[PDB]
Amino acid sequence: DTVTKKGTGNFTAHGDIIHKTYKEEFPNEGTLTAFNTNFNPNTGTKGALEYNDKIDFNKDFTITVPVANNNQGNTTGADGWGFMFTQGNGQDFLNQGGILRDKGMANASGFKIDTAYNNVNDADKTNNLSQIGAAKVGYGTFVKNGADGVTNQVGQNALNTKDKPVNKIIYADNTTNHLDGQFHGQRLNDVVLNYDAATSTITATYAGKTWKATTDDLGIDKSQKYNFLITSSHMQNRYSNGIMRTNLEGVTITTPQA
Ligand SMILES: [Ca+2]
Repeated sequence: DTVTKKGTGNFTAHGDIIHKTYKEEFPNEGTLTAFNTNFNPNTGTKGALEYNDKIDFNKDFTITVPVANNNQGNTTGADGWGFMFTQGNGQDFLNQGGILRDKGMANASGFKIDTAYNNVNDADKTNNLSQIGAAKVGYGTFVKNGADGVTNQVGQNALNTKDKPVNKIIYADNTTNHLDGQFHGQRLNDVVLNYDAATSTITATYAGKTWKATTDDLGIDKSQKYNFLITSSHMQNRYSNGIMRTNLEGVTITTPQA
């Protein structure tokens, strides 16, 4: 027996979050939740949706987040998506930062869809990223912030892909054929974080690619309850819209009942 809560009213907003419909671009969707709309190239912008219930890493879970990326090159667009687990909260994230850059909240960890060429970790041509500038190309990976806040790449590269680089994600294209069957990252697509307590492993699925990390890789203490944040950010000194969207009705947190 499992239970599923959906986003809708089970998330609290922190920082640069608005909820509105996009009837021209997403006519089948209802109210979408948008990060980074509050343009300011002085400061950049960030936001986090904090799940109102705790995550228990002694029990299985599956978290599904529909995301739609900015149709924007990796030097001008948003940093990406940080699916963070932390004993800290959204307020801390606004004050200390997240998992999408080189430094954020101490001990925060989780899965990132990195959609920006901005940091030394982005520099890894073998594993992560070799197309820079106009390319709507990024990469996925688990990351852990250390005790010092520094973000490290952890866990496995993508399983059984032939892509080069192995962690590559083409996070957007200009397609008008949204229901091609091909992956179109600017449309809504599920990120699935499956956690198997028996193997202490989170599997992340996005764009038909799979990553895994253990709780040990993420520095997660299974005895402690964690908060779950969906985060995005857009750098200072980026003159673009870096708008990153989710459908909070499509956000599902499934756990065993006990
Ligand atoms: Ca990056």
